[PDB]
Amino acid sequence: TFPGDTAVLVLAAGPGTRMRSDTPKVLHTLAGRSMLSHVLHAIAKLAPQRLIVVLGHDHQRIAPLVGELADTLGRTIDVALQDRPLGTGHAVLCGLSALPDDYAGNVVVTSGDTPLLDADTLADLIATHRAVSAAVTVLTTTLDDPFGYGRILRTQDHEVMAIVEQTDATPSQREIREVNAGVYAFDIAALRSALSRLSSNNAQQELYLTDVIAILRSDGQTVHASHVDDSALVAGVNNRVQLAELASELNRRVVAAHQLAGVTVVDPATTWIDVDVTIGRDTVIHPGTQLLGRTQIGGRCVVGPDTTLTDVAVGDGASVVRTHGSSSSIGDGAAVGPFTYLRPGTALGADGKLGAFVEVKNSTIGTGTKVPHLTYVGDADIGEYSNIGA
Amino acid sequence: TFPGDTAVLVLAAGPGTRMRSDTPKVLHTLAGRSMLSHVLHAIAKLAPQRLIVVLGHDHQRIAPLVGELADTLGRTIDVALQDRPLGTGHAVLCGLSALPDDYAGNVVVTSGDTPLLDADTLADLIATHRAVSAAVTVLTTTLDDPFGYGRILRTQDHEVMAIVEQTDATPSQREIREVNAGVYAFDIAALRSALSRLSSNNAQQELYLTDVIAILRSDGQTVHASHVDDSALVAGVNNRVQLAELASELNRRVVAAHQLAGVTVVDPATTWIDVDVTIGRDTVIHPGTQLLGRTQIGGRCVVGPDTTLTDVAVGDGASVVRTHGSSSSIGDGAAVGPFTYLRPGTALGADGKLGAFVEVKNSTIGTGTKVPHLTYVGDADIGEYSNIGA
Amino acid sequence: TFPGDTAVLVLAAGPGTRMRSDTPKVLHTLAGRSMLSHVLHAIAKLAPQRLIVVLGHDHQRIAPLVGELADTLGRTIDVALQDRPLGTGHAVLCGLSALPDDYAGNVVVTSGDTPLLDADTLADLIATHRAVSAAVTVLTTTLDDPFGYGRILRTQDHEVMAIVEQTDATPSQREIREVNAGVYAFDIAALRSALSRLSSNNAQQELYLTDVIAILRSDGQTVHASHVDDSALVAGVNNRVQLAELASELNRRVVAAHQLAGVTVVDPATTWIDVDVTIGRDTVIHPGTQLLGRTQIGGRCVVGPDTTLTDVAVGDGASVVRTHGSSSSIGDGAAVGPFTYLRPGTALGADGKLGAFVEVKNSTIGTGTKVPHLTYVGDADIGEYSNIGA
Repeated sequence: TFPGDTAVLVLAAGPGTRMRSDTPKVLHTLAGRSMLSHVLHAIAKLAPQRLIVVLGHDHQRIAPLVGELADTLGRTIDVALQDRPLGTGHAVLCGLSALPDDYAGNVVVTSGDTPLLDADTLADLIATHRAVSAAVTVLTTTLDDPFGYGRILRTQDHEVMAIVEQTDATPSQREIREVNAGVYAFDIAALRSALSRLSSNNAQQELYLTDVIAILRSDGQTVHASHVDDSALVAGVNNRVQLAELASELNRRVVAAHQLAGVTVVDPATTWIDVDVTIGRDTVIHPGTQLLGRTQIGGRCVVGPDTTLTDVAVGDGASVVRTHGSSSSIGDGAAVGPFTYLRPGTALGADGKLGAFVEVKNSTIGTGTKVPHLTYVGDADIGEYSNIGA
Repeated sequence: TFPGDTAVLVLAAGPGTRMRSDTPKVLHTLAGRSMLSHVLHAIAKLAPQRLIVVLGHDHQRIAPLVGELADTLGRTIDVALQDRPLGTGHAVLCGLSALPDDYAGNVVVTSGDTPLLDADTLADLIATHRAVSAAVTVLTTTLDDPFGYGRILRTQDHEVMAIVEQTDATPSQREIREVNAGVYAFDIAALRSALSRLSSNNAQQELYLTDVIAILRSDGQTVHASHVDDSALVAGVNNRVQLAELASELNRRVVAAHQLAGVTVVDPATTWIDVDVTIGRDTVIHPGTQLLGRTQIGGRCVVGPDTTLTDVAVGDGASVVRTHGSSSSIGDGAAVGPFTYLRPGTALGADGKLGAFVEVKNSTIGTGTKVPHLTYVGDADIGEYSNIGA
Repeated sequence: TFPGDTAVLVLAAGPGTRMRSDTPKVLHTLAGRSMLSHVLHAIAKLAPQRLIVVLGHDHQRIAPLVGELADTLGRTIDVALQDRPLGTGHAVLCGLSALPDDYAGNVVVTSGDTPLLDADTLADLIATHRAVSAAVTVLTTTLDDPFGYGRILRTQDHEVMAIVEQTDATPSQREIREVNAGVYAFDIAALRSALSRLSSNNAQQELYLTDVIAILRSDGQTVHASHVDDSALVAGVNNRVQLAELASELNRRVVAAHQLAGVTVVDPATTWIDVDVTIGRDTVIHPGTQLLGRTQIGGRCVVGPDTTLTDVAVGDGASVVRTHGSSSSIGDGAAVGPFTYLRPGTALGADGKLGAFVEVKNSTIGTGTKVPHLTYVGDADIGEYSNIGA
């Protein structure tokens, strides 16, 4: 993890206007966590000296969660407010205003809307930045559609000249496919200086953090650009199309990891698995299944098809078919479905059965108890090896 | 829209033998409309002077719908019958036989089996055709598998020489990937003349409309070929594999448009949305959902997973989960599912609840009324704020 | 089919350690058959003189099924045990130990974990091998990720020099994308000789069957390498990611074949169809449907959405919607669903109805009998044209 005293600025003060939502962009969720939660989790895991989230637009709606996140990650996370919305450059300034004017450690700048950014990418960025002893290193990548992204300008020797933002890009610059990831590692002194030379002149009368690269190029300073070949790692979310695209990509990776760890997943494209979910060896997951929240599946289970489980605990060798359930537990070797509905507080004992058109709410159903079909069981406590219906 | 007096021939008189169906090809449906309906809709929206659908094989089965379509589009749509099946050239002839022998406006020829063809493509074709003052302009494109399509023959100066049909293509011509879209814009005089010189000689002893290009090339006439880079726009349906491929592509576009307009769609690949469907801001759609016919969803709803709604009206902030419903309405803030079945004539009031294993037919269920579970409600009128079961 | 006296060795004696399962790799299932069953089926259909499956790791768990398979394919299938696990070369040796020391016919070597290998690929391999009068012909192909595969080494004249296994490959050899399929056709004498010269020296101290190619190259012998452009045909399964990838690919092909034969499949990506399944003309299959085992669907049916049928027989013009069923039959023009559960032994007569939240077990329900909703019917015999509930 991080060298230290590394200080990380997380930039989350812009309007995600293109989301077309009344909920703030970085709060939109993905695989069981908001984009912001994703970022904060990867960052925390490296343990910077400082960690400073910059708020702005809708800050009163986001702050709580940062605090939630701090206590969850057992770490202190500072919040810096952006006075007015004068751009990303200004935004980084507020961020720094959270550090001692004598702070020396390098500074990593990142955004709140790149949910797939992982540890290795961040560790690589630091190591590269230290290796080439750069002033700024900037993570780039190449996309089939650079739309919306800052473009990377390189002379024939691949030396980086600057970054032009989509708004300020010329029709020929727009053709450039190498994009600015928006993940930086700055030497702090270099950084502060470069910020003091920003011009609101062009082209959204804001202070572009991206302008810092040309400035540092200019003033005889060392400027490195590290290209991330796996783009998903560093892609950003601006609209709900991108959100879904990234969701699917991350799901792909979650499922795949479960498969290599011994879980048969019949149709990955339609099996949705949240990041906290655990699944046991030789379990089989059939199509149209979502496993959400803190759902746990033991080994040798059969789950699905068409099963939705949120925060459900499932024992070994259980059968969970066409079941809609949440906040419940299902015992070893138990059989559930098809067409079964588990409401919060259902606890079904080992080898128990809940058959078709059965609904359970707030009930404990003992070991080996069967509820064959067409029956509701609410707020009940049913002993072991009974039968029930209707 | 169209310049006028533009006359459009829609060619729908061939057997879609490769569909392997007893239903006529152009009648097969896609995203809530038949291929023919799709075409007629895009064409109508430009408002040609004349609009002439050519029937032939199975014409008694298709005509009604053209008439349905005419009255639906508030427009007069003529039908021309093909006497015998002597090819596309002949077919265009019958089409013209619906125009005054003194008709002057340009003539656009199109087919009934290119369901994704949109306004811009057609407007571009006319503008190009007028710009270059062509005799014929023909829409082309490039496919990974040109199979079945007419091939575009170009000399080294990209001048178009002719179009060779798949049947008459040589093994080396078959390698050509640029295909004939089958969308033409003809200067009428040029057209009539070129048709009078068609030879049934080769290679299905028919009169190929495609042969017109070589003829006009030949007789010192101006021949343009406009390439449509977005192939889906101009792809044709010959078999059910192609139908499904295009269905999926159009769905992709429908969902995407909803996403950019503010709707969260968790898994686009498994969310099917018909073209007339409306969806409100910040609504969330979970996987395995179809929204069909004239289904309307308000804002801030939660729909799915595994939900199928056809011609259902849903208010704001409603919850519609694992529900199979048609021709019904669901009030603001109402909760439905999981495992709920709505038969035609269900009208559920605002804040009403229909829980698991509940079926409603032809019933009005008042505001705030709950039907918790395992209950059938038929032909009933239930007042406000009641409870029901079983 | 095969020339004869062709003898085929099927190699299934290695640990599929990367499956991370307690079930032997070649036993993992795909589209209604285990990988091994797939291979044996394609091989049998060519009717070699001899057919010899080599077992080893977990052989007591696999043998039964080979015997099951032999009697199923009405053919004698020999099993050869590998004494110790000394590699693929050794493995082929045991295989040969099942043949007469005077056996003359050519020998095809294949593995148990290439479930998509089809007749044409195998027939081509023999014809090529005989044509070029090769000593060994080896099926190759090119993958985007050669990981795990033997690499093909070719000099500038595309002459094949050898095959280097992933373990023994150098970082530059690892870049080679052309892989060894692991499907061989050997002239027997040449083969036996080449095996007697194998060195356990490198790099997993085993006897690599792949080393045979370099040996035969070396000793002035004719060595051919036939490249299979359709990789899926010849891809192998080492982990559950690959299993799912191949499953999906084979499903793609099964569905597509049904589509071209006249079946509308709305969403192929979510329609799963086992290889024995039959479906009738103009039937429509809606999303989230699996058709498993020996399920038969007549013509003009409507199946799905969200329907799972295993070994179910369905008549013409039936409706089967959101139904979970197995080992049952459903009559012509019958209507089933939504939310219907058919347990083994359900036989529903023509024009019968089983509505929502209905479960049937071990029952015969006569012609035109309705069970509207919310009803269980077990072990019953219900006459024609009755009504039932509840």
